[PDB]
Parts: sequence; structure tokens; C-alpha cells
Amino acid sequence: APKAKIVLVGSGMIGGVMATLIVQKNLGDVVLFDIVKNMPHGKALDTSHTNVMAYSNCKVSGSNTYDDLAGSDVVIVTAGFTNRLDLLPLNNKIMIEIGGHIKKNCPNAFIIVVTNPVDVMVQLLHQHSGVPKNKIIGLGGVLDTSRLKYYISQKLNVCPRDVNAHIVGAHGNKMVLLKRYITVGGIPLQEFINNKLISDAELEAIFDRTVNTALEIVNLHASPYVAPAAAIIEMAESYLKDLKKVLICSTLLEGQYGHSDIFGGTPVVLGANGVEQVIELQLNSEEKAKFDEAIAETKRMKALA
Amino acid sequence: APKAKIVLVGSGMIGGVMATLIVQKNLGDVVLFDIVKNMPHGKALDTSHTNVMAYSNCKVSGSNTYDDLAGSDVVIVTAGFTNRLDLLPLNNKIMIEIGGHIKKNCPNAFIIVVTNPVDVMVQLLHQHSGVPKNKIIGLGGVLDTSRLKYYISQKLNVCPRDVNAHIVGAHGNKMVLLKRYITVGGIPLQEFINNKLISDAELEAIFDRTVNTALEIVNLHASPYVAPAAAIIEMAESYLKDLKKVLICSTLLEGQYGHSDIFGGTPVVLGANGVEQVIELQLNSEEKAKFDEAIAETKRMKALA
Amino acid sequence: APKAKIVLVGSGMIGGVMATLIVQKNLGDVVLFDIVKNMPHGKALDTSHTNVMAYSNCKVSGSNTYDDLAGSDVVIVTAGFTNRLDLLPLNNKIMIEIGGHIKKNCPNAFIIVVTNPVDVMVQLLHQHSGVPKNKIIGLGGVLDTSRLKYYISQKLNVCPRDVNAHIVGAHGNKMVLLKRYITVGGIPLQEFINNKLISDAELEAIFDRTVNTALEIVNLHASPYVAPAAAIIEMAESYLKDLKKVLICSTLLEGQYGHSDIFGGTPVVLGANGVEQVIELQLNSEEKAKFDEAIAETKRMKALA
Amino acid sequence: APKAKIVLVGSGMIGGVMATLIVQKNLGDVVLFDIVKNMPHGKALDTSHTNVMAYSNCKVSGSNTYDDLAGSDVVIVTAGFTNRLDLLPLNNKIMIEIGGHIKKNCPNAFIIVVTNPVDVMVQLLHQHSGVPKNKIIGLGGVLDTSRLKYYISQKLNVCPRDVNAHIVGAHGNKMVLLKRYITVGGIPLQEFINNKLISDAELEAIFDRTVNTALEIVNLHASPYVAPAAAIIEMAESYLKDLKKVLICSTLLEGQYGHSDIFGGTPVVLGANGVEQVIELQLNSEEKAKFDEAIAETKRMKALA
Ligand SMILES: CCN(CC)CCC[C@@H](C)Nc1ccnc2cc(Cl)ccc12
Ligand SMILES: CCN(CC)CCC[C@@H](C)Nc1ccnc2cc(Cl)ccc12
Ligand SMILES: CCN(CC)CCC[C@@H](C)Nc1ccnc2cc(Cl)ccc12
Ligand SMILES: CCN(CC)CCC[C@@H](C)Nc1ccnc2cc(Cl)ccc12
Repeated sequence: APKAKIVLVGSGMIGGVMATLIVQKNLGDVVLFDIVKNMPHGKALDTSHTNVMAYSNCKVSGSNTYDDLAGSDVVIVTAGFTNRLDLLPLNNKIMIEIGGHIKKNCPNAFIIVVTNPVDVMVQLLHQHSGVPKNKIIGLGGVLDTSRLKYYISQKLNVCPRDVNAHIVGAHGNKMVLLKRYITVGGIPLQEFINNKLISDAELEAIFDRTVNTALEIVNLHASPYVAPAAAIIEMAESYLKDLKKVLICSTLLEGQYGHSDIFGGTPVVLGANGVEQVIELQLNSEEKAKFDEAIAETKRMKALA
Repeated sequence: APKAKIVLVGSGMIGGVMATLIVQKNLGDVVLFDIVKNMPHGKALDTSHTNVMAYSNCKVSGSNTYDDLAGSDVVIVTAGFTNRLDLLPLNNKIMIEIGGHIKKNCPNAFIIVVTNPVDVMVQLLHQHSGVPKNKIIGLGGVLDTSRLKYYISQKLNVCPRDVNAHIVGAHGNKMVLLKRYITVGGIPLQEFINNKLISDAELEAIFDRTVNTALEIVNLHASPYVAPAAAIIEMAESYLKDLKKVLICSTLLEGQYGHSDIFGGTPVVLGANGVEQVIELQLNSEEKAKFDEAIAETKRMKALA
Repeated sequence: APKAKIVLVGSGMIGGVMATLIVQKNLGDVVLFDIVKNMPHGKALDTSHTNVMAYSNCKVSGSNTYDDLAGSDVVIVTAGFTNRLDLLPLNNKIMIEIGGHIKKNCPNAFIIVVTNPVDVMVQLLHQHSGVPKNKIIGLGGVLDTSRLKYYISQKLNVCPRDVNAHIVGAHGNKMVLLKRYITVGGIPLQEFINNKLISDAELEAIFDRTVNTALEIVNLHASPYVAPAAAIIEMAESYLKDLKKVLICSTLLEGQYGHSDIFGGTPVVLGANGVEQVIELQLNSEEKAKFDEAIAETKRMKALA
Repeated sequence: APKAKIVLVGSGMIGGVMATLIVQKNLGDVVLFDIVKNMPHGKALDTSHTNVMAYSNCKVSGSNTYDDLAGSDVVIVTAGFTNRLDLLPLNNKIMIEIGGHIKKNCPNAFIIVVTNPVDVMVQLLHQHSGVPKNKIIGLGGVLDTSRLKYYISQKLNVCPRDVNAHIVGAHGNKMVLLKRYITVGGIPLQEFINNKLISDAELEAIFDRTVNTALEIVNLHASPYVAPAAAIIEMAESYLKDLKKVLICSTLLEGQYGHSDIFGGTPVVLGANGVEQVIELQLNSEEKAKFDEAIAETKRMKALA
């Protein structure tokens, strides 16, 4: 069947929601892969029954063998151990193992990396898998901006999706939030600030909140996995359905912002041909300085893998 | 049942698509009303069967009696005769007749006016129906900008919805297209122009195309009714589901842009409380001059009704 | 792009709704083809703008040249002149012309025939196009049963889709309604009759209503095209998304019900491989007698083409 | 806002998926309530961001105070300790506490009970909350039959939703699977058995699999919560949107099947008025004997609470 085959390399919390959302949207057949014995089979069985409730027809199966990567159209990697820097070499080993199988079983698959630090892990897998630069991206901006877009929408009382924002450079503490590129209903946010509808102080607090959301969720005795999963599926769906959505993801930089041979967060266009366009925001020197900071941290960690 | 009741006052071409789209989205019960005998019943019967194909449960009935306006949550007016100025007094008579029944049968319904010239006809109905200012709007910007957003998206090869634009003042020849407020993926269009991805000349042609689309469709031996219907439903749905989307519609101006006691196109926020916010774009003197032109034409025609 | 290409051979009323529904569901690129100059271009332009309102990315274009059949994944034929028997030879000529181009431009496309009498016209196109038997079907049962399912659901006050029914043999006056195969929520209808929830007399009236619905809609000064379009799209979507839905359509009979070398309405399974299964209902002699009647009328008209 | 308010009393695994699915479907505002400090707030924050990805506008908040039950339109109870019979009195205490607050804060809310044993726990809450019989149901048949419908659909290679089946009496080991009431595309399953498309032996194995699915998932080192959540949402959605779907749920029996003053699984119709119809299947003596067995076990456990 010409039905897309989506292999989720890692059957943890994010993997579970991704599987659920795929069936809900009837995106394609799903394989929940992991090295943990049977668990992926158990989650796959549970999820497979939702086909009835959702009027879908997507096979959902578990797997403990890399062989099931064969025929994969899309591969989503969430696998990985969770100082923080001590995991770098370890997770690189996981990227190496996965990359070798991708190269052997599905060299033409579209890859989405989630493993943290994503900006580092994505380039590592790109290198070990050998896939073209336009066929591999990392999760970052879609998730990070969903927080900023959401918090602003609540203050302004408008549909969350009506707020657009851009966070670039890298996923994580060094993420670059661009106040200048925020709009509401397509209108520059500054107009709403001029109107006293939202203050600069309110925005600064929202910015800090955005950068520290994962930490905030963790401190509330939970962990972020639902939004990450939803952000990942928006990306995968844009590719599978050739939507050509403009989404901020970690992609290989070839001179943009003055950086090369490194992956960084920036808006790109995802369609049937993968990363069809890499958009370079015309940042000013101040924003560029922050982007530089993001890249520096990515390079720092890359060197330790 | 707490199911919304949507009464379509006018069962023509736009009315038919609206009915179809309502069932597709299971938005609520539909009444296709018109003075033409039986036709609304015939279209209603045809459309009612689609409930099976769409897994919906919306009653779709025809009507030839104004009494069916009772219990209406949303009323959509497309009725109206189609120089052009000679129809003004005639269509005003239709607005008067409809307004009297709305006032009597559903004073708390949310009204959307389509009848042209919409900016004139909407204020007339507002006056004859007596509903609050936040409960009546006219179709305009959503439809007009859908053209501009779509044409630009094709030139740039991105998802149509990713292009945001603003057309204000009035629906029609005097519509004000604001080049300065166009974005792609939330990014100012000017950046794409600086990049040679789209030229100023290309945009000028797209602008003219946008203003003359209805005429273009008519010259191709067709008439626009599908997009208008879809634009209307996006508006009605934002209200019914309390989405709080920022949509450009004709609303009563109370000083915005320097105009009062007149309806004009401008972004507003539609939610459970109707027009929850009227957004005033901070236009420069040049854009304001064009808006003035739009209002002037509306006043001109209003005076002839 | 791996986006499906759907060519609508005939840009009339049914064609328009199909185009609209395809964009709503983001099913694939659409081509509105017809011999009428420009009209398809005009309808295509109007419909194309709805991509913004629906968050879709489907190209919608018009066409006046058969060449655009190239690359077609799905072809839907509604073209055709509308005694009634005098049109048979004329419409056969249309089927011949279309069939020659399908054979030349898209021999592997999946074909859905709507032209009436569908059961006759579908076999004619099958013959002239040369496509495999599993790649061509005619619209019939999905539309006819949607009426029966809907009317029964209203009497019983249950979701329309919860009522399942089977109408076979042929589309049209000789359609075979099988009372014995009607269920509500999967429960045999007879149980509801035993319960006095619906009477046999009520059902008989609903049956007559079902058979005469087109005529009823026509007498109300309208024409059925919305449900037909929706029924057609349910079929096309099952194929495109490999849903494997059980849908009653006109398919080539190879001995089922005692008939061969003729097309007739019967439940089939539509998936990525087209007609993946032809299901033969185990009818009793009485039901079989009626089916025979349906086939006889189809053969009668086939002989006059 | 006239937006429905859904309070999830219990913020565990099933609660999380329910919250996620509600936003995906934009069903209404969600409150994740639990006695565990902050966790519901953490899950609520994570889930709230998905509003952007799903184009929804549903508030998702956590809560540690029963007061938030005020204004609730729908209340879903999953809270509860997890011999097995020793938990009965304990879980009854939870039902009592919740029931008192429902009675005080939202007496007109529609209640769905999940806590096991559901058939027992649902009647207990019905008693402690005092809500009308038509406003409270327990999860059972929708989940159980989704397994049976799914397994059969895979053997027959048809859309999962096209297989309809009925499991009644009680949720759990004593569930009554009715082979006689299974259909495929509305066609009696027996016809497919006569055709050798599926054997009686295959079905017997599927039956055992259906009854032991939770156990099977648990043995694979997982736990069922995704399907349960999806089944619950289908029920809640039928009520909220007045779909009037026929769904098998635990409801108060008033003489049906010969049982009274007890809750049992049976098809019902859920609409704006809650349980609008309780459907009694015309079971034979053999099926009735099994149903009796189910009720007996429910009564046994009820007596120990
Ligand atoms: C002792 C166990 N070892 C080595 C035999 C297993 C392999 C270890 C490294 C390479 N890979 C992994 C380690 C841990 N988890 C993983 C999850 C997925 Cl999905 C894929 C690979 C993983
Ligand atoms: C001769 C016929 N006349 C007067 C009796 C009918 C009423 C005329 C004016 C007021 N109204 C109308 C005229 C024409 N079309 C309409 C469509 C709708 Cl939906 C509602 C009112 C309409
Ligand atoms: C005089 C005009 N003639 C002959 C040149 C045109 C061709 C006539 C027959 C074969 N075909 C047709 C006749 C009428 N309508 C049609 C609509 C479609 Cl979409 C496709 C073919 C059509
Ligand atoms: C020692 C802690 N006790 C008593 C103070 C808390 C209350 C205990 C019983 C009645 N209720 C409960 C016990 C355990 N979990 C629950 C989860 C939810 Cl959502 C609601 C009520 C719960």
C-alpha cells in the first residue's frame, strides 16, 4: 500500500503521543521501535484500537529489531539517555547505531531528530546516516514558539494560532527569541504595545517563561512530551502532505547568519521534497550576536560527543 | 437541543455552499430560507443526505416563512437583487423587511451580511434590526485577503495560510490593500522582496489581480460563490466555537481611522460575544488617505438607499 | 510532488462540489476539465482561494484540453448529455472519447463514473479505456443508501451514520432496497420494528421516498448534486487513503448473483489497489429476482448505446 | 463563554490523553483535577501549548480544589486506587467524596465513570451524586468492542470502523460478546464465515483475545490508557455535539434483560439530553444467561463496597 510508513525510533512518552496523533490524523502506518522488550508491542496494541474511534486505517505495530526501518518514509528519533554533558558521547553512540541502520534500510526516508541536545544530535545523525541535507531536521522552533505564541494569545485574548513568533539559533537555554518578529493576526506586536493592550514588562516575563517552560513543567512534577509530540507531527505532516508550511526547525546552515557546517534553528519550508527552502531572517547585529551565542554552545557540545 | 441554529436568509449559490460546509463541519442545524417557493426545500433535502458521508448530525431544512428565524443563533444574509446604484434603494427594502423580522424573532442572533454593497447593506440592516453593534458584521476582508494570500503563496511556494495580509476600508473596488502589513510565515514580505524571491512588479500585478478577481472570474464565465461561502463560514465558526480569530470584517467604526457612524473593513476578533475587539491598524497618512476614499464611496452609496 | 492528481472530467454542478470538498479535505491537486471554454478556469479560480480558509495546499486549475489527463491518479467522469434512451448513443460517444484519452494519458488511473445511466456508462468506459476491472467503478449505492440511512435515522433519532443499509443491482428506478440488511447501531432493524419504534408502513414510505428522491428534489425546483458529489468523494478518498471502506458501487460482475460481463451495484472494498474485494450478499430468491430485474434494464439500455 | 467545561477528575494516564484529544478536537475548556499537588498543573501547561499546533482555543488548566467542579458541563472520573476486591470499599470512598461535590457544584453536569469496576463504581457515584439516571454512564462497551471490531477488520482487510459488534452486560471478565450481532459493512458476519473469509475458530480466538486484551497489554509491559481515553472522548463528544450516536455504555437498567436497580452495559443513544434512549437487544435465552452472569458479578462486588 502507498500508505506512508512512519517509524518512531524510541517508544517513550513522546513516542506514544506521536503514535496516537498519527492514527487520529490517519497519517500513515506506525512502527513503535525500541530496544526495550515488548513494551512497544504493548503500546502499539493499545493505540491500534483507536482506529475504530477515529475512523482511521493505520497499522500500529511494535518492534525490537532495526530491520523494521526498511520501507520507512519518515523516521522520528526520540531515543536517548536523559553533568548533562556526560550523556553527549553516550547519545552520540545511539545516533551512530541508528544512523548505520537508516543508511542501510531507508536511505531515502525523511528524518526528524528530537534527542537532546537536538541541534548537536541532528548533525551527528546526519553524518552517520549519510542522508541528503534536505532530508533531515531537528525539533526546535515549532515547540519553543508554540509556548510564546500561546502565552501572548492568552494575554491578548485571541486564537493561539493567530499569534506568530520566531525563536531561532538553537533549541534550549540559548534559544533566540525575536521580539521584532512577533505578530498578532498578522499585525506587528508593537502596535498592540503602543495601544497598552500588552506591556513590554509583560512580554519580558513571557519571554523568560518561554525559555524556562520545560523547567517550569518539570518543577510542577510533570515533564513536557505532549506539545513536543504535537510539534513533531505538525512537521512530519507538512512533509507527508506537501503542505509547504513555514516551520522553524534545526537545519544545516551553509552560510546563513554567517555560520556553516553546523545545524541551527531557522524557518524552513517543509514539503514533499523535505526542506524545500531554508529561510534566513534579516537579523540586525544585536539579534545576530545572540544567534552566534546559540551556535557557540552547539559547537561546544558537539566537540564533546 | 443546544445545537446552534443557523438561518441562511437567501438560498442562492453562496447559500448552498454554506449549507454544505456547515454539515461538513457539523456546525449546527441549518435553515435555507428564501421567498422562492420550494427551491430551498429541494436544496435542503439534497444537502441533508451528506450527513451520512460526513458523520454529522445537522438538520437541514428549507423555509419560505420568516417565522423560522425564531431561535436563530446566527443569521447569514445573502439575499438581494444583483446602474448598480439603482439596486441600492431596492436592496435596502430587503434589508428593512429582514431587519424587522430579526428584531421580532431573533434579536440576540449574530448577524453576518453579504448583500452588496456589503459595507452599506450591513449598516442598513444594523439600523433596521436594532441588534447591538457587536452582533453584526459584513463579509469583506476575509474573502478579499484570501485572494491576495493565495496568489502570494503560489509565487513563494509556501502553504497558502502561511501568508497573512490585510485589506481594509471597504469590500469592493475601493478596498485598501496594505503592502506594509503582508507577512510570510510571520516574516515581513519585504525580506522576501530584498531576497529577490518575489519582485515589487510581481506584487503590483497580484494587487490588481486581487482587486479585480470577481471581475476576472465573471469574465471566465463563472461567478464567485465558493470562496465567499468559505470565508463566511470561517467567520461564523469563529463566533460559534469562540475561537477568537482575528478576521477582517465590516464593522461599525466609532472613531477608528477618524471615521464614525459608518461601517468599514478592519480586523476584529470574533468570539462567543460577537465582535469582542475592533482592532485599529496604525496606518500612515498615505494608507489613511486610501481608507478615507473607501469610506467616501460607502457614504455615497448609503445616501442613495 | 507525490500529491495525488484528481481530474474531474466534467465541470458542472457535481464537479464544483467535488472540487470544493477535495480542497476542504486536502485530498490532492484538482483539475476541472470540460469542453466549455474558460468556465472551468473560472470555477477553479474561485475554489482555489478556499485553500486559505481550509489550511490546505491543493492546486485547483481549469482545463479545456484532454492532455491534462496525464499523471492522473483518479479520474471522475460526470460529463454527459442530460426519450431518455435517445441520449444513450450520444453519451456513449462521450465515453468513447474520454476512454481513448484515459488509455493514452493515464492508463493506471482509478476511474469513477457518474454519467447516467451509470451502470451502463461505466462498463462502456471500462471497455473504451481498457483499464483493469479493479480500477473502475460507478457511483450508485453510496448515494442511494445515504437517503435511506438518513430518513431512517431521523425517524429513530440516532446519528445518520449509525444506520447502515444496502441498495444493490443498479442505480436508478430498478435499484434493489434490501430491508433485511438494514441495521441501526449494528442492530437489526427488525428489532426496532418489533419494538414499535418504527413501523413497517413507515419503512415502506421511506423506501418509496428513497427510490424517488432525485425526482422529489427536481419537483421542488432543485436538482441533486451535493450528496452525489459527497458520495463520490467518500469513494475517491477511500481509494486515495487506502481506507478499505465497504462501499456499494457499480462494479464488473463475474458470476456474482448469477450475472457476468455486466456492471451492477454491490458492496465492494476500496483501497490502494482499487476494488480490492467484491462482496456478494447472500440474497434469497425474492431479492435475487429483483436484482435480475435491475440487470435486465441495464442490459436493455446497454444494447441501445 | 458558552464553551463547554470538561472537568477530568483524575489526572493520570487516561486523563492526559483525554485532555490532549479534547484540544485536538477543540471540544471545550479542560480542567485536569487531582489531589496530587501541582502535577495536574504541569500536565495542563504542557497540553495547553498544543492549541497552536491544532488551531484550537481550549483552556487547559490544572486544579487541586474540588471547587473547580463549578460550571462543569461534563465530568469524567478516572480517579481510584488500582485482592482486587479489597479496593472496592476504598474506591467507594472516592466515589462518595466526588459525588458530594458534584451534587454541590455541578448537579446538571453529564457524568462518565471509568473507575473500576466501572459497572459498580458508576451506580455508587450515581447514588452519591444524586444526578438523574440519564446524566451518568460508565465506560465499557465502546472500549471493549473497539478491540473486537479492530481484530476482525484486520482479518477481513476492511476499514476498522466498518465492523460493528456488541459486547454487553458488564465491562470486564464477564463481558458478554454477542457473535450474532457482528456485522461487516452492515453485512451479517455469518455471511463472511459461510464464504470461508474468516473461520469460526479464528473468531473464537479473537473473542478470547478481546476479553483478555488489558491483560495482554499488561503482560507486554504496558497498560491500556490510549484506547480507553479515545473511547471516553467519543462518548463525551456525542453528548456535547448532540450526535445521537449509538454507543454501548454502562447505564441504569430498569427491567431490561430482566434486571433492575443495577447498571449494566447496553447500547444507548447519547445526545444533548444525555442518555436519550436505552436500547434493549432482543437476546435469546443463551445470551441472556451470560448477561445474568455479568450482572451477578456486579452485584457481588457492589455488596462489598
Ligand atoms: C547493553 C545494551 N546495548 C548494547 C548491546 C544496547 C545498544 C545500546 C546503544 C547503542 N543504543 C541504545 C541505548 C539505549 N536506548 C536505545 C533506544 C533506541 Cl530506540 C535505540 C537504541 C538505543
Ligand atoms: C412581489 C414580491 N414581494 C412583495 C410581496 C416579495 C418581497 C420583496 C422584498 C421586500 N424582499 C425580497 C425580494 C427578493 N428576494 C428576497 C429574498 C429573501 Cl431571502 C428575502 C426577501 C426578498
Ligand atoms: C461540436 C462539438 N463536439 C465535436 C467537435 C465536441 C465533442 C463532443 C463529444 C465527443 N464530447 C462531449 C460532448 C459534450 N460535453 C462534453 C463534456 C466533457 Cl467534460 C467531455 C466531452 C464532451
Ligand atoms: C490522606 C489523604 N486523603 C484524606 C485527607 C485524601 C482524600 C482521599 C479519598 C477520599 N480520595 C482520593 C484518594 C486518592 N486519589 C484521589 C484522586 C482524585 Cl482525582 C479525587 C479523590 C481521591
